[PDB]
Amino acid sequence: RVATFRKGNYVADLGAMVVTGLGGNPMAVVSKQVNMELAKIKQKCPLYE
DNA sequence: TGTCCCCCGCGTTTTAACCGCCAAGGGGATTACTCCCTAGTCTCCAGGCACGTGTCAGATATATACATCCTGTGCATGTATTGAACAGCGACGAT
Repeated sequence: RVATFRKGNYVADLGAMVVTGLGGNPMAVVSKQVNMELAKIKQKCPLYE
């Protein structure tokens, strides 16, 4: 259930890509082991009707 | 110590206390007289007190239940502190 759409320069994850933090998460070590570029999420989410 | 008000002092206004003098009868003081009541005396005896006794109302000891008195937990709420998640600005490389 880990799917990633790769075509040319377009990258998009159809199942798994975001995590819920690095504090205590073994994913932090996985990121230190496997080349993972981690980008923070800006929680600003505007709403339009 | 601090406030508010309750008397104190003083001038002006109002009242009746006080004094002086006369007029009158109510009642207290005083006397004379009579008898009813109480002190004094005697004899008579039961009402009242000492003495003895028997016992139950009450003091004492011991066990339990009730009251209460006070301090120590809880609660709840407000506030202070701290962590985290919004927000720079600039230098760099990739496009």
